[PDB]
Amino acid sequence: TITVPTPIKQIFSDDAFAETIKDNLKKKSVTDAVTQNELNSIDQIIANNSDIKSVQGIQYLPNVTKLFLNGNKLTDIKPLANLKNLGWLFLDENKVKDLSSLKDLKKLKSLSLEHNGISDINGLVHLPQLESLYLGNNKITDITVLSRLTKLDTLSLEDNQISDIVPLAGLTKLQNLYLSKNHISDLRALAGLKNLDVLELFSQECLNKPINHQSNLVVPNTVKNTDGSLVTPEIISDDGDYEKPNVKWHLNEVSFIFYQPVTIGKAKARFHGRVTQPLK
Repeated sequence: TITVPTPIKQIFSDDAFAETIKDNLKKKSVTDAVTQNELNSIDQIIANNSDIKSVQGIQYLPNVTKLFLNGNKLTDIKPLANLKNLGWLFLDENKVKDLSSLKDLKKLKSLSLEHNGISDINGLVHLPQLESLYLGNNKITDITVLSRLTKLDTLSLEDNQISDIVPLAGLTKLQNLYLSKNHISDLRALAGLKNLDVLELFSQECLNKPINHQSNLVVPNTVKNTDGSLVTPEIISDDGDYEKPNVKWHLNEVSFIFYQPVTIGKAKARFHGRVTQPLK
């Protein structure tokens, strides 16, 4: 308990973050004393691009509802665990993977974790109230848990490693869905998302299981539009030909590009990507 006015420097162990608090409080120096009343009156911390390595001390700001921590060096958010009034949290371009620290933040409506090198998102199961979630540019593979998040109207999973989008099937409140740059080759389970305004599906990279190099190679086309029909290949490598439903080559790896427009609800998307077939 700050029972006497205490220098900002002594409360917040990280110099970068102490500097941020000095400026948000409009103070002159990080050596300047602050009362708890002052800390209690901060609703908002704007702390982008400030090289913060630790928000240790943020516990003493119990009433903060918005936190902008984009573009810092955080690798741990345990101090946020008790900021129960938190509504918006943005943690882009840090290296944060302990999402369980967020488990009891029940008022949290918007959350951004883009560019954090995240692979396990199972922690998000504890945040069913989320209205807005950004996970672009991570290493995400399994999005099973997102089936719970039926209050989301905005979801961004772009630039990840997702191939199965079936867990999105019931998220019918979604209006904006970003899935470009993944391993998605089957759109069928997105057909019920009829409240979509915006959908992006471009630049998918798909990689088949390896098979034996032959003179007469025949790989079956597995790319499906929302209605379940095959997307016709547009460019085939190594002078290959389409013989519906198979791509066929007369020949140590081959590929094709696909493209097809896609409507769901009121959203028009460009389903586009590459299927690569490694050989041995």
